[PDB]
Amino acid sequence: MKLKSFGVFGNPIKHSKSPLIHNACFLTFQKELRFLGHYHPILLPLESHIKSEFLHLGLSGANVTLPFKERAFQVCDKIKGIALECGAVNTLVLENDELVGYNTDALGFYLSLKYQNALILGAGGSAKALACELKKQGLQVSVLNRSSRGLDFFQRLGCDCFMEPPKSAFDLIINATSASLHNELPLNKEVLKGYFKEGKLAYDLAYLTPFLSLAKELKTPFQDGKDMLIYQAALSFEKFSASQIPYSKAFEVMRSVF
Repeated sequence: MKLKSFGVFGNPIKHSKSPLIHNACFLTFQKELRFLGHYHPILLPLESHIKSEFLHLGLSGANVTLPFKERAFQVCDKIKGIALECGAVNTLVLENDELVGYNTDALGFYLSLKYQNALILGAGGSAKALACELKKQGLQVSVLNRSSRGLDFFQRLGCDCFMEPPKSAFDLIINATSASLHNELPLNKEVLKGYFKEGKLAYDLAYLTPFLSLAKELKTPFQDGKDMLIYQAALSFEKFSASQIPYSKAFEVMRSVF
């Protein structure tokens, strides 16, 4: 076969299930694609440059995870699709010798949902894409962080932005911080209890975190990041396939292997 290389840039990255599910698709769809893709995790030093590394490795495409999604948006040659409004890129493809950035987190999150308003905790690339998608669907969106980081982005979307937890009921409480990665809660336990009591769904992007365990304890409906991982990956695979394998087909393979 002709070979094409792919990977996922993150720091940390060893916990990522992206290689498992992407390689399963590359194997399954090799006849249709007429190439064999192979996908590897790439622990990127914080000081490195996504574009330079993508070119250096000779990748045909890649995903980008924490803490690099906003940087990836900055260093792409071209941004396409909903990524234009996300200020973050999680999917890279070499198209006509240009590094092109997409964002599949926004739609992957949407598709993962079985709500009138939402509280998003966090200010990184995942939070930005989720806020963009939820504002687009007509929910009221509040965002809660510890500093004024990312504030301009969310305010331009029309989000209500907070550093002190708002005394308001939210249908969706979404943990898009890095707290779960580190085995800690993203907020004071009693504050979260307040939200969970009045919430319809506690959603954590990690794929049992302290956030989800607390929701469980309180009998609040909860959802981890598994379905989102599969949909965003499937949507990325569509892009890696030059839009020849539809995300629905990739989803099936990925969900089963995961």
